[PDB]
Amino acid sequence: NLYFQGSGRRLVLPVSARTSGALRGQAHALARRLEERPGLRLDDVAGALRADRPALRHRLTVSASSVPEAVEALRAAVPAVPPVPDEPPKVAFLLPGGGTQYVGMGSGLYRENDVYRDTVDRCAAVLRPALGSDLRTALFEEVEPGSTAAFMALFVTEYALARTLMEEGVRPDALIGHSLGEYTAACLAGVMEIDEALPVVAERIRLIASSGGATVGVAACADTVLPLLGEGLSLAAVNSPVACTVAGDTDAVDRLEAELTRRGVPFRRLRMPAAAHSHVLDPILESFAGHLRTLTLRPPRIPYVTNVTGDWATDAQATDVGHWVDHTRRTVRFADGIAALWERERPVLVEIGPGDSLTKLARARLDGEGPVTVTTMRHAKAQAADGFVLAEALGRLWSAGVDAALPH
Ligand SMILES: *C(=O)[C@@H](Cc1ccccc1)C(=O)O
Repeated sequence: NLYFQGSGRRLVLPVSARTSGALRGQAHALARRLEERPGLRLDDVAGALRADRPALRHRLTVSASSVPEAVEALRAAVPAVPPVPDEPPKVAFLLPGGGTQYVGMGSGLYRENDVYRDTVDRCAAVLRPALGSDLRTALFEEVEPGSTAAFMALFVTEYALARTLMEEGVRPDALIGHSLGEYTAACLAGVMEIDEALPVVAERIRLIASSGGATVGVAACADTVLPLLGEGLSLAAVNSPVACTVAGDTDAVDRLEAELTRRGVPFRRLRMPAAAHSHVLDPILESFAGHLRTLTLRPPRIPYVTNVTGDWATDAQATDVGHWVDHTRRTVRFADGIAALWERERPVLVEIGPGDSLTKLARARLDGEGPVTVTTMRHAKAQAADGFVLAEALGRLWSAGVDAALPH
């Protein structure tokens, strides 16, 4: 059953106080009021909490589908974000690359949220010629791991999730993508049109996937890893002080893993037998440029940092075919890019996509500047409903000072 059900009963209850402090206090008060009043409907308490109390500096929220569920959450409630700053905070979207896609992702939002449903539906129809199948099959029923559809499923999930949040009035002041997430960022930023981008991203993935090679993620500083490379190897990404990835010919990768083992450096072979962001891709760069030439590229209407330089993208870069070729061939400078994003805006960091991979990289790179981070979709494995994870994200965004995030 993926028939539309609409919104369910799940609501977000906001609580604000003036002290760290009184916040805990009122959250218990509200719980005591709720169990001691069987007249009260979640319905009305949610409304009253918005209209009949000011939005103060110290905030928390709970999510609930019924009053006993809310009572228990309000008991356990502990403030999770710092008090709202005096100016409303900036919001950044972090768009993951491949590696956390799974069959079933967002199926709860597809059944509950009509913007999410329409965006997926629209992307599936656009993509049917390039893909050769209905994307919703890969999204919700079955997919070949590492296939073109599996990667397009992640792209559309990211885009549908971003549009859903913006429909709530959470619009990003800045964007950063990792690898494939940079295309999602470009579409959200106005650099590309999602309709033209869908088939081009699809053919991009085929051209990369069929170039062979291998990719190893290494849990170490890039400075530690650099001396061990290596003919036949490229530094594929620099992600955080304890994360980088190396790609190249399979034999060169095998050797690197042997020398990494001998020095006690932890690593993991990535599933995908591809070698994105490495010399292995040279034979297909010009053909891929041919596909890039069919896009209408425009300067970004929302600023974003590119992985190419680890800095804000210039209008000349965003609109240059050769820069996008570089984005595919060159190191993903995410750790730098996340520092550039932080220095300017100091924004709330909202991961748009399944899991928390960029959130962990941000925490490692931005230690100990204290970023507030928000996560938006569960790991494959997690037992929470998609609608709950999203209601929590929005409550948390409101608690941090993004007032428009609170629904209704
Ligand atoms: C990064 O996200 C990377 C993902 C990918 C796609 C196809 C084959 C290997 C790796 C990318 O899109 O450049």
